[PDB]
Amino acid sequence: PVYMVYVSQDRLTPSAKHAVAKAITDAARGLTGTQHFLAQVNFQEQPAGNVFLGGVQQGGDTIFVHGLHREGRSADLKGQLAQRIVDDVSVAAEIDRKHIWVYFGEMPAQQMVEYGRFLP
Amino acid sequence: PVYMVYVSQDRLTPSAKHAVAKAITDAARGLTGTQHFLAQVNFQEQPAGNVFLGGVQQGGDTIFVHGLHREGRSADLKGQLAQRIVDDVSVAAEIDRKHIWVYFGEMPAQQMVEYGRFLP
Amino acid sequence: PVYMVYVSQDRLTPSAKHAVAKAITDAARGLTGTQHFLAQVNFQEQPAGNVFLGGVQQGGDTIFVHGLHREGRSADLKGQLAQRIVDDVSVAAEIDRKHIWVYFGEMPAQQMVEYGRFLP
Repeated sequence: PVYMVYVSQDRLTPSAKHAVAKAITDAARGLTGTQHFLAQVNFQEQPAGNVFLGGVQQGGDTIFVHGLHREGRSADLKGQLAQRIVDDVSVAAEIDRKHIWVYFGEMPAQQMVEYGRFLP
Repeated sequence: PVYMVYVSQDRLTPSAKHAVAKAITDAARGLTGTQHFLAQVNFQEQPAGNVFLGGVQQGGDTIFVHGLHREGRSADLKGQLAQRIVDDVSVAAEIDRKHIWVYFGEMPAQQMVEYGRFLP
Repeated sequence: PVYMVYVSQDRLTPSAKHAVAKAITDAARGLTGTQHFLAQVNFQEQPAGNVFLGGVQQGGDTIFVHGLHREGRSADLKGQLAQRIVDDVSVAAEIDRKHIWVYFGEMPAQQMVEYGRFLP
């Protein structure tokens, strides 16, 4: 899987980025068994002020996680994984859970390529 | 919902970003009744020249809106909402509608978390 | 279609970006018939160090291609296109295939607008 993590520039220090990536990676392995080396966390930084909520410009605290998964997991597992990411990213980033959004999209494994190989 | 808005750096001034975010937020609530605070507009700026169309490098005028939605709306409502975003973003950014692309993706509410809470 | 191409800043020279964009555009048309002008390649650059794999911070070599397509192609064509993108991006960027990830998402044409008009 690939987790696109949308954050404001400099909101996360290198060690906070590492903590967040580890927290997402460990969530994605503890619950599903997805091996460590399969989890990509890709931080997309933008200047603070580029996020609007209800048309109101935000500071730099919002985090949006868009997880891109292969189809086939149960709704229970996906809901548990999403909640685990909220909780563990909240801790690793020192950010209130209310600032964290997490969406999971899914695709057939047959149209997903990782490390230049098709997914099982 | 989350609207990822892919624009060139400095193509939108702070007031143009606010107008675009308002136009997208107002389209969404005016057609589905999603509360204001539920609409995130997330601007992703890149240097001009990073967009290619048919392999031809573009200037800074392209706008691509990727809307990430809960499943369950009718094809008619989604089409109306996409068309409204084209029109109102065209006005708010004073940019030809031919430069505006809008795709909607959908996911089960059960794998979507906003403000650290699951969606209905 | 829109291909979002996530790369590290300055990993691709302007001529390498053009080559990658051409390679993706040519894959898309040569396999499906998608007309030249219909293919948008949108490069999203981030500082090297913003990609983590298995929690390990990466250099600037990863490439992730997120293709956004209209529904309706066969699984065979989609897999052929993804494999073709891996191969031709590998050459055009002179980058090991093992650094290239390619995911395809699909949506109904009825909720996709290109050049300010709805898709067939």
